[PDB]
Amino acid sequence: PYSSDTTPCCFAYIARPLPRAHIKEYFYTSGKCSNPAVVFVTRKNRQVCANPEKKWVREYINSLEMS
Amino acid sequence: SSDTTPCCFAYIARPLPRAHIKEYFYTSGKCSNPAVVFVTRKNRQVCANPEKKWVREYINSLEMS
Ligand SMILES: O=C(O)C1=C[C@H](O)[C@@H](OS(=O)(=O)O)[C@H](O[C@H]2[C@H](O)[C@@H](NS(=O)(=O)O)[C@@H](O)O[C@@H]2CO)O1
Repeated sequence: PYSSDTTPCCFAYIARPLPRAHIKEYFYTSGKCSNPAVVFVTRKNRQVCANPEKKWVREYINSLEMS
Repeated sequence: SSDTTPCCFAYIARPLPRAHIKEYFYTSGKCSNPAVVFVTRKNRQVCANPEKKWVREYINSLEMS
């Protein structure tokens, strides 16, 4: 069983690092999705898909978990 | 694009009340499961199976405007 409401998934990854200071939150997309992914929420409240295997992505996450 | 896309992994079991649905759309073909999304006046996005009869009827209804 699972939510019958839509769930966000990512089908593309932002090619380069987003400005760290423009990011306030992050979350991993559901494991139900075909692609693993990190979604960064910017201070303008935009949601950007990123590759969790990328070094900058992991560092941003580590940083965010400290703030 | 690197923006998120809504996908469906389960279909609502029973027919939603027709009265509170304002529109509908089909989830992206990129999603693994085919699906119709009914958007309620409270903006909930409910997943439904396109093959279901009530689903097709609701769609036809929304198409007749
Ligand atoms: O973040 C949440 O509070 C959250 C609530 C809902 O239970 C789920 O939202 S969803 O139906 O839109 O996906 C989701 O819960 C879980 C996911 O189910 C997990 N994915 S799974 O494939 O292992 O099931 C994963 O993404 O973690 C979240 C939060 O614990 O999100």
